[PDB]
Amino acid sequence: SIDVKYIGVKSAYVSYDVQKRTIYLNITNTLNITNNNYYSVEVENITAQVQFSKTVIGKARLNNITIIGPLDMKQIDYTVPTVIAEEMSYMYDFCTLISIKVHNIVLMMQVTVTTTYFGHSEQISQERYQYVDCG
Amino acid sequence: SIDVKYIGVKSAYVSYDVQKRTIYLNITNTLNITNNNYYSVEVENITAQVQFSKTVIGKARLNNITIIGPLDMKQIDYTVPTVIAEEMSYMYDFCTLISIKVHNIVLMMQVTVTTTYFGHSEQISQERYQYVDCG
Amino acid sequence: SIDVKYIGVKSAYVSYDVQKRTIYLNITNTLNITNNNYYSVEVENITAQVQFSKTVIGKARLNNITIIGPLDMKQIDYTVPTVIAEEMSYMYDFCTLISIKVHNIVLMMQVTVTTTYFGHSEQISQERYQYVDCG
Ligand SMILES: *[C@@H]1O[C@H](CO)[C@@H](O)[C@H](O)[C@H]1NC(C)=O
Ligand SMILES: *[C@@H]1O[C@H](CO)[C@@H](O)[C@H](O)[C@H]1NC(C)=O
Ligand SMILES: *[C@@H]1O[C@H](CO)[C@@H](O)[C@H](O)[C@H]1NC(C)=O
Ligand SMILES: *[C@@H]1O[C@H](CO)[C@@H](O)[C@H](O)[C@H]1NC(C)=O
Ligand SMILES: *[C@@H]1O[C@H](CO)[C@@H](O)[C@H](O)[C@H]1NC(C)=O
Ligand SMILES: *[C@@H]1O[C@H](CO)[C@@H](O)[C@H](O)[C@H]1NC(C)=O
Ligand SMILES: *[C@@H]1O[C@H](CO)[C@@H](O)[C@H](O)[C@H]1NC(C)=O
Ligand SMILES: *[C@@H]1O[C@H](CO)[C@@H](O)[C@H](O)[C@H]1NC(C)=O
Ligand SMILES: *[C@@H]1O[C@H](CO)[C@@H](O)[C@H](O)[C@H]1NC(C)=O
Ligand SMILES: *[C@@H]1O[C@H](CO)[C@@H](O)[C@H](O)[C@H]1NC(C)=O
Ligand SMILES: *[C@@H]1O[C@H](CO)[C@@H](O)[C@H](O)[C@H]1NC(C)=O
Ligand SMILES: *[C@@H]1O[C@H](CO)[C@@H](O)[C@H](O)[C@H]1NC(C)=O
Repeated sequence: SIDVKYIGVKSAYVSYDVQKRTIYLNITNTLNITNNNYYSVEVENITAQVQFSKTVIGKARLNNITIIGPLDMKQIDYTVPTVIAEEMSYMYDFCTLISIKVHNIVLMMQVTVTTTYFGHSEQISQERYQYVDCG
Repeated sequence: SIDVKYIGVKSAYVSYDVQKRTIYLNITNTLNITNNNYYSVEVENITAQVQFSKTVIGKARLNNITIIGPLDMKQIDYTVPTVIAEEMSYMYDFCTLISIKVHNIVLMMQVTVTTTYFGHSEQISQERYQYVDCG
Repeated sequence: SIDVKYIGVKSAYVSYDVQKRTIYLNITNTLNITNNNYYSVEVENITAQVQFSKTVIGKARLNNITIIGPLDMKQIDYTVPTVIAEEMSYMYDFCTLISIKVHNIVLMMQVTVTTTYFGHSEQISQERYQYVDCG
């Protein structure tokens, strides 16, 4: 990465900004920009790149082989009882949430057993979180 | 990475900013920018890159093999009872949350058993957290 | 990394900033910038890079092999009883939370058993935390 920027409201290379109830009288502006950008990014010069994988088995007896990849998500229980008994009452529930395992951004790569990789891996995330807003 | 920037509200290379109720009278501005940027980033020169993996088995007896990858997420219980008994009452629940295992940003890479990698891995995250806002 | 910056509100290379209720009278501005940036970042010159892995087994008897990767997340119980008995009362619950294992940013890399890596690993995180805001 080169340039990652947080800007909440206003991004401006040049901003002549005037707010409300202003007397903008007798202003003379002269502006010159000579902006030059040169990028030479992510260059590879490989004469020879070799990835080699060999598995050899010879007169071998194999038994009881178990191979499990990542994320073995197994034997899990969720129990959220909600038992409400009522009699002659005044209920006022305005902003109440019951959230179970909510996914917002999930990013997973190359989640494997055997991997041979030559190169680049890049992730960028930019949001603004706001879960609950109740007036 | 080169340039990572936090800006909450306003980002400006040049900002002539005037707020409210202002008398902006008799101003003369002369502005010159000569901005030059040169980037030579992430360059690799490899004459020979070799990755080698060999597994050899010879007249071998194998039994009871168990290989488990990462994140063996196993035998877990969640129990959240909510038993409310009522009689002749006034309930006022405004902003109440019941949150269980909420995912917001999950980033995981290359979560494997056997990995051979040559290169770059980059992650950038920029947000603004705000879970609960109740008036 | 080179330049990581915290800016809460306002970031400006040049800021002529005037607030409210101001008499900006008779101002003469002359401004010159000659800004030059040169970057030569993350350069590698390898004539020969070799990664070598060999496993050899010869007439060997193997039994009771258990290999477990990282994050063996096993046999865990959560119990949060909420038993409320009521009779003829006035309840005022404004801003109450019940949060269990909430994920906000989780970043994990290369969480493996066997890894052979040549290169770069970079992470940048910039947020603004605010869990509970209740008026
Ligand atoms: C604005 O400039 C003109 C010419 O320079 C001048 O005649 C005028 O009086 C100026 N305005 C004020 C309010 O002085
Ligand atoms: C930019 O413009 C101004 C306006 O008069 C001038 O004086 C200056 O020489 C210019 N610069 C370039 C690099 O063009
Ligand atoms: C890649 O190409 C040739 C091969 O070695 C090399 O001479 C050249 O300088 C390299 N180019 C860049 C932009 O790095
Ligand atoms: C392992 O082998 C025994 C007998 O050889 C068998 O009963 C058992 O089920 C095997 N394990 C698995 C996980 O299959
Ligand atoms: C603004 O400038 C002009 C010309 O220089 C001048 O005549 C005028 O009086 C100035 N304004 C004030 C308020 O002095
Ligand atoms: C920028 O502009 C000003 C305006 O007069 C000038 O005096 C100066 O020589 C300029 N500089 C360049 C580098 O162009
Ligand atoms: C990569 O390419 C050639 C190969 O060695 C080298 O002479 C050159 O200087 C390198 N280029 C850069 C931009 O590093
Ligand atoms: C290990 O081997 C025994 C007998 O050889 C078998 O009963 C058992 O199930 C094996 N273990 C697993 C995890 O399968
Ligand atoms: C602003 O400048 C002009 C010209 O230099 C001058 O005539 C005027 O009186 C100035 N303003 C004030 C308030 O003195
Ligand atoms: C920048 O601009 C000013 C404006 O007059 C000038 O005097 C100066 O020589 C300039 N410098 C360069 C490096 O252009
Ligand atoms: C990398 O390329 C060649 C190979 O040795 C070397 O002469 C050159 O100076 C290097 N380039 C950089 C930018 O370091
Ligand atoms: C280890 O071996 C014994 C008998 O050889 C078997 O009963 C047991 O289950 C094995 N352990 C595991 C974890 O499988």
